[PDB]
Amino acid sequence: LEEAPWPPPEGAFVGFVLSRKEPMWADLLALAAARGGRVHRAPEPYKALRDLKEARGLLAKDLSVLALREGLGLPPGDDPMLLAYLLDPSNTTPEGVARRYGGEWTEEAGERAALSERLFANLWGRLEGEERLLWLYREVERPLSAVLAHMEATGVRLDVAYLRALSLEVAEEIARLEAEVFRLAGHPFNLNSRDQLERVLFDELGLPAIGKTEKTGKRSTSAAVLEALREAHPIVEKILQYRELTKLKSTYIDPLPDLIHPRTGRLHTRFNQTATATGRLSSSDPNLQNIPVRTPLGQRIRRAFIAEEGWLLVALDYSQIELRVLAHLSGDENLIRVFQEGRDIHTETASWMFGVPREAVDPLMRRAAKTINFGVLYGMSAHRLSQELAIPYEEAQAFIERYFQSFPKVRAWIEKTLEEGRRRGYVETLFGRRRYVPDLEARVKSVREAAERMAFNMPVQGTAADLMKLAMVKLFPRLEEMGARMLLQVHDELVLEAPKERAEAVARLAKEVMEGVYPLAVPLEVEVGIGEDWLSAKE
DNA sequence: GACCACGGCACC
DNA sequence: AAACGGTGCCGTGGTC
Ligand SMILES: Nc1nc2c(ncn2[C@H]2C[C@H](O)[C@@H](COP(=O)(O)NP(=O)(O)OP(=O)(O)O)O2)c(=O)[nH]1
Ligand SMILES: [Mg+2]
Ligand SMILES: [Mg+2]
Ligand SMILES: [Mn+2]
Ligand SMILES: [Mn+2]
Repeated sequence: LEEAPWPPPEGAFVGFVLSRKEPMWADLLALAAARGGRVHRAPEPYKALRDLKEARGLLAKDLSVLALREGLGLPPGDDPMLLAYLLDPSNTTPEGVARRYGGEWTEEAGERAALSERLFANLWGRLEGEERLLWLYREVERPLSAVLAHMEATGVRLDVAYLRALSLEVAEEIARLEAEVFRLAGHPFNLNSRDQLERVLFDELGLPAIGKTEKTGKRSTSAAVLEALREAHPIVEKILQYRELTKLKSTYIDPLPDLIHPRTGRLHTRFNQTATATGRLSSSDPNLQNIPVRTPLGQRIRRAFIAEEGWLLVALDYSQIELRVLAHLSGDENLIRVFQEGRDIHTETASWMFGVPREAVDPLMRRAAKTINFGVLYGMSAHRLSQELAIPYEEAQAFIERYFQSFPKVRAWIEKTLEEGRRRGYVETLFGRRRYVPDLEARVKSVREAAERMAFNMPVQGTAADLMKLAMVKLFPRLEEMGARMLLQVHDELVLEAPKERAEAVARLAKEVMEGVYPLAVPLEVEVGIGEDWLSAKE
């Protein structure tokens, strides 16, 4: 384009270069804009931010987050990435979008601004006529990007000193386990090397090899195969404990406290909006959507996430979300009655697993039951279900058969979805979000059936993500007016931060908004708790 | 230093 | 590991 003097006119498309992918940590190297056949390159990008009223262009949210970091209210506007992601959720990166819709993603702000303009015009034209996708764009994704920008810039408080001390305790427990392993193996070696561990367990020792690795065909040392040998040898027990502790230490305990931002004093993730095939968000740098919780040690890690002084965390989580969605999508009256009668299928399944009754189930049992219910639903095999549960193969067959028989209309909806998927090439959510699944007609059974599992899972998981996103859109302005903050989303859950004097009203308000986000043939129920830390707020 | 593949595993 | 789905990060082992 023709070079034009900064500032650009309103509504121009922006381009920007960051020193690193994380907006909260990045140095803004260059800033440019393009409109009306002109290009505008900023002489000093930081000062030039003040001239923009809106971040409109590729990766708009990132720039908006960096602006909020600098105290500037620069909301994100149109982003061609959001248009492409709605056209096809395999559009996940600017490189691929440009290579697909006519452009080149470079490292120069001016070119990124010019690309943003062309790509918007092209993708906008491609969506001309996709009424449902346009609705998702205007009413969910585009306003959501603003919500996520505020969440990313706000961050979450972390009890660093607590995690530092925990790192030292866990270290001593790791050393003891390592010593028991070396002594049992008769020599030292790198316990973190699965290749070296393979030799010890299966060659040196005579333990049988349950399974192989996918790509290289090596004897697997995964927990699933080692769990089979939890009695066939004692060193296996200690190795599983060693991995558990090193996993949590190396992934969470040690890195997280080193990511506190100097200006905010809090921990800042990134909520990626075009990263999944089903419409879910993802979290990275660091991923705060997979903080441990299953084990007592993992719960100790959760307690590190705390509220600012004078505030309280509010945790809200949808109940049996994808099962309620399946009720609406399929119409199985039996399944609708379950929820219109207040029954809990996770608890009910936990009863048959552990042979204990209703009131006896604790969270640990119910978690196990939750994996079973969704495992069976989305196509787990009797052989694997026999592996888990530790019941005979026939006993796993009967459970899967009774599971689907309890809700007869579910299996019928699956086939309608696949038929439509085969005919149409894609499956869609309740709101029309699409995922393309061409392999539904592949000639290799394994490939075809794998694609089938992906196909009929997407409308359920995708609808749940749609509902959550829409709830965040509706809830955010209500939180601001009450002086509350939205901190985290974990697919079917939100963590808010509210002043102590308002935490109660915020919790009630957020519960109502999430439950009424979009009435279905089944009621949506939300569980809510308040506490000083993430764990106590969710229990 | 920068990338990357792989096995492995944490979250919903 | 295996006919659950969706993610991202770890250390290892390797290349340039
Ligand atoms: N396929 C699959 N989906 C899963 C799994 N775990 C979770 N999901 C999906 C399906 C779940 O509906 C959704 C939310 O997960 P939660 O909040 O941890 N559990 P829920 O909402 O079911 O029940 P409650 O909140 O009353 O304990 O994530 C899994 O192992 N597999
Ligand atoms: Mg991988
Ligand atoms: Mg899986
Ligand atoms: Mn839930
Ligand atoms: Mn949840």
